[PDB]
Amino acid sequence: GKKVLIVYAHQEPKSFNGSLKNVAVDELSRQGCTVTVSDLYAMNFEPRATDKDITGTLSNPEVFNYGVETHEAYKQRSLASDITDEQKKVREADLVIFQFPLYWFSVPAILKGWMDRVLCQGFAFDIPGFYDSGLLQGKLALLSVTTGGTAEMYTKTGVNGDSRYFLWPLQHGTLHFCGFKVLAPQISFAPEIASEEERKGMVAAWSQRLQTIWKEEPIPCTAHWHFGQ
Amino acid sequence: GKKVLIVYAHQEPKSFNGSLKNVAVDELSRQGCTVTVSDLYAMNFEPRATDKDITGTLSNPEVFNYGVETHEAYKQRSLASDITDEQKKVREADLVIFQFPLYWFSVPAILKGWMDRVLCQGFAFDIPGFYDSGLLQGKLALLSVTTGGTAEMYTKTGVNGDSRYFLWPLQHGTLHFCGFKVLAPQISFAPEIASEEERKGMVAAWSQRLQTIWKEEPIPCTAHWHFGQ
Ligand SMILES: Cc1cc2nc3c(=O)[nH]c(=O)nc-3n(C[C@H](O)[C@H](O)[C@H](O)COP(=O)(O)O)c2cc1C
Ligand SMILES: Cc1cc2nc3c(=O)[nH]c(=O)nc-3n(C[C@H](O)[C@H](O)[C@H](O)COP(=O)(O)O)c2cc1C
Ligand SMILES: Oc1ccc(/C=C/c2cc(O)cc(O)c2)cc1
Ligand SMILES: Oc1ccc(/C=C/c2cc(O)cc(O)c2)cc1
Ligand SMILES: [Zn+2]
Ligand SMILES: [Zn+2]
Repeated sequence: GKKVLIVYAHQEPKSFNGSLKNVAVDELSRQGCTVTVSDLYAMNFEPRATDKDITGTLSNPEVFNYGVETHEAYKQRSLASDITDEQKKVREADLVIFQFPLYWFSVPAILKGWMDRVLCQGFAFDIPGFYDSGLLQGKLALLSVTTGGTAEMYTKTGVNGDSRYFLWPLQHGTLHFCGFKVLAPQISFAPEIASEEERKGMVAAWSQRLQTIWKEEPIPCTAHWHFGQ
Repeated sequence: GKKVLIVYAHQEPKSFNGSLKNVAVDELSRQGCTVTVSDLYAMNFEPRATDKDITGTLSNPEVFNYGVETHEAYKQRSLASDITDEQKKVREADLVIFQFPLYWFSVPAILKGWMDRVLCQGFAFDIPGFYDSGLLQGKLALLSVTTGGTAEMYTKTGVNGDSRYFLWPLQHGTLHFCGFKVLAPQISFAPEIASEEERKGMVAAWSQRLQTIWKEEPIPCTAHWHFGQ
């Protein structure tokens, strides 16, 4: 059996992102997978990395260092419960799907907040214990992104550059760093201006891909894959 | 005369980021510049893009579209006051400095939230004004970043890749898109493991660069600058 966590970042359930999340739950549940959804806006998920993320005595209350304090709080079991709840969902997952609209060539801040606060030292990685030795090794991760910009816009010679260029901080700096095996991203280009038929085709392509998701190999998460260098 | 806005994202005033922000205020104020600081954690700045960003009634209450609603709210002077306050600081600025520690090869979520919510359609860009024609054309922007990783790690053959690879979503996808002239980033590598003398050298390098900031030309914000090749 497999456990899937869907980390979802969209305000509107009737949106195209909402439809992609719903077909992921539908298809994976049909396969007999165990499915969990962290609907960040519905949870009013806290995005800010603050001293409220530590419930116990701070290691150094004179000079607050978020990384040091959260690492110590993880080992002491004194992290805020909203962080621990997400870490339990991640720890048990075989696959983590991130479903979000592209905001400024990145994740919406609420999802950036989940990354910043949930993936702390001792949990996601350690020093040493990062990249191929990351603590989330063996787990799969997949970015399912929607854009405003068209596929043509997202080309080497297009105004936005190749879509792989913006994946680097998420895929390499974050997911690879934590030891995830990164599956090929699902990019659904410009659904808002696409036709009804094209929108249906994009949802069908995602549902169809999920049917064989457990057969895929991860991408080689390198500078050459992202930039051709 | 010149107006400078410093958008600052660090929880601890005694930090290295705090020292960089303080020397930027000191040097620019000494030059006779008009200086404003948006200390995001001190303001408990809201990072989430929600329907609370629009005051009064929505354009379409049946299906909530953040982009459409904020664009309409901007034209109708119906945006939340925290957004409008930031837009006034940006509108008047000749230079916007972003001072932040690197979080997951990107900005901390609180600063990602400022970008998501402040830089709305009608304000920062429109059709036709984007990239070179962006509504913030003529304004300068500068990313002053601190990292955990060393300069050696941030090379093309290093574990993290070239530091220019992670700048693409911030410099091109956000700042250039809005029409800013992007000044060369200030990257201060691994201050935490640097000696007291090295930390002083990095702060002095920033203070010295600010002395001739108004003489600089912006970078050519292209795929070739970031990835070339
Ligand atoms: C704050 C904000 C920033 C955005 N930044 C980008 C961007 O960098 N690139 C892009 O192609 N679209 C961008 N968009 C457009 C969204 O990606 C697009 O509206 C969304 O993917 C459509 O999916 P949906 O219908 O489910 O909302 C942005 C939208 C918002 C609200
Ligand atoms: C949530 C989080 C994520 C981080 N991600 C990165 C990263 O992607 N790359 C990096 O080199 N350092 C990363 N760091 C380390 C910080 O960038 C580093 O501690 C900071 O720049 C030091 O500046 P300061 O002493 O003023 O805090 C991260 C730290 C935190 C808390
Ligand atoms: O609380 C924390 C959470 C995350 C981090 C991440 C650090 C990091 C450092 C690098 O050199 C490369 C990278 O890809 C990530 C540090 C503290
Ligand atoms: O409120 C907002 C609504 C829409 C957007 C879109 C941004 C965007 C940024 C890019 O670099 C390329 C692009 O094709 C689109 C930003 C803010
Ligand atoms: Zn990688
Ligand atoms: Zn550019």
